[PDB]
Amino acid sequence: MGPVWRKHYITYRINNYTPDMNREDVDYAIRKAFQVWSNVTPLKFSKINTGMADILVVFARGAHGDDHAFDGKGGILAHAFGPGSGIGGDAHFDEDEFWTTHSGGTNLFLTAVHEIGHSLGLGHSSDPKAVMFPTYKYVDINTFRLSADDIRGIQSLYG
Ligand SMILES: COc1ccc(-c2ccc(S(=O)(=O)c3ccccc3[C@H](CCC(=O)O)C(=O)O)cc2)cc1
Ligand SMILES: [Ca+2]
Ligand SMILES: [Ca+2]
Ligand SMILES: [Ca+2]
Ligand SMILES: [Zn+2]
Ligand SMILES: [Zn+2]
Repeated sequence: MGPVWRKHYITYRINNYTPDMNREDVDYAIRKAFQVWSNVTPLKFSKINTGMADILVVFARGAHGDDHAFDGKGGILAHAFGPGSGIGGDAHFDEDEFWTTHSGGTNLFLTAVHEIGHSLGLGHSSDPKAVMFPTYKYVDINTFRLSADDIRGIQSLYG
């Protein structure tokens, strides 16, 4: 068990917004993605608009100031750092993707659920039904649900 947040109230901040989507749909997708994990743990997530948040959400392209460049359209979608100070927790989404609320392009909500998993300390699962499986695939977002493996993983860290 590597790093974990040692506190229940976690803050996030949207550094910048992708032009691919309506602003309120970015807010909603990110908020919903946090709720997925707060529904199975004692963690509480609050959006802040100024100051240092635990989890900074960034849309960036190519080389963006960390040692982990993005690759243009396709390939890598996003990445996140495990719990820690500074860049720890932060979630970066490749702006060269086309982010959406639906099945077109790459679904922001689903990607965010996977990346926040990493921000909370989760690795990857070998279970293709898990949100933490290392392969993106679209599933109807209105019906989405964590797998038993994802729940066991997060509860092993927090509950
Ligand atoms: C079920 O919903 C899901 C949604 C998204 C994903 C998902 C799958 C792949 C990526 S990915 O970006 O194609 C990817 C691919 C291979 C290894 C690692 C990754 C990234 C990290 C990329 C980096 O180091 O810069 C990751 O796992 O977070 C991102 C997100 C998986 C499942
Ligand atoms: Ca951080
Ligand atoms: Ca890419
Ligand atoms: Ca884009
Ligand atoms: Zn990055
Ligand atoms: Zn991953």
